[PDB]
Amino acid sequence: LRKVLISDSLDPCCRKILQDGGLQVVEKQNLSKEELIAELQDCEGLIVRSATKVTADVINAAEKLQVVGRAGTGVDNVDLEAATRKGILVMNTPNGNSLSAAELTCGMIMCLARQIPQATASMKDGKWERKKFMGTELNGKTLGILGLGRIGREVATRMQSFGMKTIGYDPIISPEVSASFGVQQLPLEEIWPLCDFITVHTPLLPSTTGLLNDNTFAQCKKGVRVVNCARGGIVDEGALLRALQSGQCAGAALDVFTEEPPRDRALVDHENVISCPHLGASTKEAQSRCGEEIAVQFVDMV
Amino acid sequence: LRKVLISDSLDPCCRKILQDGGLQVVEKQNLSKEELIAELQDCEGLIVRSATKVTADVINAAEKLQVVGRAGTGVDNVDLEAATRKGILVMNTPNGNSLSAAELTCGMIMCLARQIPQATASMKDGKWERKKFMGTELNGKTLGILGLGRIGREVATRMQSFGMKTIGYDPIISPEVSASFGVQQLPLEEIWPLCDFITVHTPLLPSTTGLLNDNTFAQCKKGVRVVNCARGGIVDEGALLRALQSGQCAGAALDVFTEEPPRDRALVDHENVISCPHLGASTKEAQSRCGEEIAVQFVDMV
Ligand SMILES: COC(=O)C[C@](O)(CCCC(C)(C)O)C(=O)O[C@@H]1C(OC)=C[C@]23CCCN2CCc2cc4c(cc2[C@H]13)OCO4
Ligand SMILES: COC(=O)C[C@](O)(CCCC(C)(C)O)C(=O)O[C@@H]1C(OC)=C[C@]23CCCN2CCc2cc4c(cc2[C@H]13)OCO4
Repeated sequence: LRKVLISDSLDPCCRKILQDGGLQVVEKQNLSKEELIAELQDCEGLIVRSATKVTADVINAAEKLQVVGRAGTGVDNVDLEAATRKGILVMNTPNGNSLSAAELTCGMIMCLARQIPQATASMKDGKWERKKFMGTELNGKTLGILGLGRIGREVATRMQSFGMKTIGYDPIISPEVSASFGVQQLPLEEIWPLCDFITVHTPLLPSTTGLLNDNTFAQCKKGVRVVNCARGGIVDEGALLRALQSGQCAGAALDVFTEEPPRDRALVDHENVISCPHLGASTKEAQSRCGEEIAVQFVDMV
Repeated sequence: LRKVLISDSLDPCCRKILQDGGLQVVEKQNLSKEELIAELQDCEGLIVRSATKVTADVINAAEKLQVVGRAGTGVDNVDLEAATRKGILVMNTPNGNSLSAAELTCGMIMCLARQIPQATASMKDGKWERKKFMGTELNGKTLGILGLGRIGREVATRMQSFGMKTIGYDPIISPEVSASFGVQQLPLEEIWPLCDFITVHTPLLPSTTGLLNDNTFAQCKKGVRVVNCARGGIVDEGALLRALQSGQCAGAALDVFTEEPPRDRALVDHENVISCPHLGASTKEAQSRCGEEIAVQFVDMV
């Protein structure tokens, strides 16, 4: 039985089910550079959240090893050429967060539709302006969804109920299967001029790094509103800021950013932009089930 | 009757349909309190919504007018007893807002869940507070809709897509027709202990003035989250203000108020409270979509 690290915030259900096979770990990560000489030197695995941006060296500094794995979304903190030193894989939990990012993005569609945070943020500033925050309805406006995996198909089944026409594009996914979850499929060329909203749930990829750039925004007709609760970057943040600045983008909702604590501050400060600190998988719920699924697909191989 | 005024901001959507059914009218709004008796001592009809409410007596000093009309749910601007017994009665717009208030309410449910405005206001203040807004899922949580009808049944079907078990209570509305949009019906007695969220759009009535008070709060779950996008009062603003304090109601979303611009500011400021200045009905989809009906039930009199 080898014993590992809770190298980040994770619901203690995680550790209890992690151990009732024979395998615990220490209750912390409050740290950063020079106290993480402690969790080094031993261990075989690691169980994080991601605030543990494991450096180029601190996966090679625990050379007691074979694999690691984190409860949630991707790994936005591991250089894995600098991760896979010997026999490494990293297990992730791509199914557990599936439902709650869908919840987050539909909430962001509705806010993009109305401007709910802007209106209360200055109501709390003490102002009764029943004239500036006049929104648009969702039913009958046209939504476009790029990529169509778990999350997007859940976003879509949730949002065609509001009366929205759902189109999209996934290269692999048949037009037949998109139709069989009510999202029409297109080549991107026509997906732009047809849309009142655009959300994406695309992974960060070269095909998709900045897959909404100055051209796509030049093809969507005026005032479209982009939501991004996927990976930071899939919307060209400068190009997005430009479309925002003049009329091409009525508003935009952004859960992720190219630089994760974004030190670029032009977008969030913008009037038509609504924000969140990567709350995509942030429910007591979602972290519960990804901690379980990591700590079972971990505690039962080898 | 073939002379009219819209004493309010009006999408000419109304006036155009008004005209060749047989009725000419003038385009002002800006108006004082006691001066549209000049504009309306020589014409007969009137269409208001909010601005410069039709008084109790601007029925007694405008010795012409005989029918009136409001773009919106209910009438929060006409003294209806001082209308009825001089032989004036009111056509209003009960159909236009149902869909855009239903949508707004579902947005406010989502924000209560995942704290989208609360998270954005500190993104805009430049703080990455990724653990204060660890929200809740909708899927599996149990929703309550007090009073059903237009907005209630549309909120119910819209919110069933998220996986919520949605119950409610309307006395008139059939238990058999209760089901026809998937809301079970129970008396409040049992609907309290059952709820993670509760929505309201019930009319203002002594039957319902302060229908959520310190008593109701003593029976539902704890940390329950209520939205009220109906009339100001149906939730006791003082009683709710206290409920927040105890964790008995974790969060709350309010579109309307007992006052108007409330000189009371205790609730609006609460970190776990989200707001908007009566935006329930404010998209010109819906607003002009009311402009159609008011000036057709006018031109379906002549
Ligand atoms: C551009 O090519 C694609 O979009 C196909 C693909 O998006 C990606 C293939 C699956 C993996 C993640 C293994 O690459 C997919 O099938 O789903 C991914 C998938 O596995 C099904 C995981 C992802 C990535 C972020 C969100 N999420 C869950 C499912 C989902 C839903 C989406 C979405 C992406 C995802 C991915 O955009 C449209 O709505
Ligand atoms: C306390 O008992 C009730 O709630 C009954 C009643 O809410 C009002 C009875 C219907 C009338 C207005 C004709 O009395 C109703 O049936 O709906 C009203 C109704 O007719 C269906 C008109 C209303 C009034 C304001 C909003 N709107 C649309 C429908 C609706 C939806 C609701 C709601 C109220 C309304 C009303 O509570 C939460 O979900």
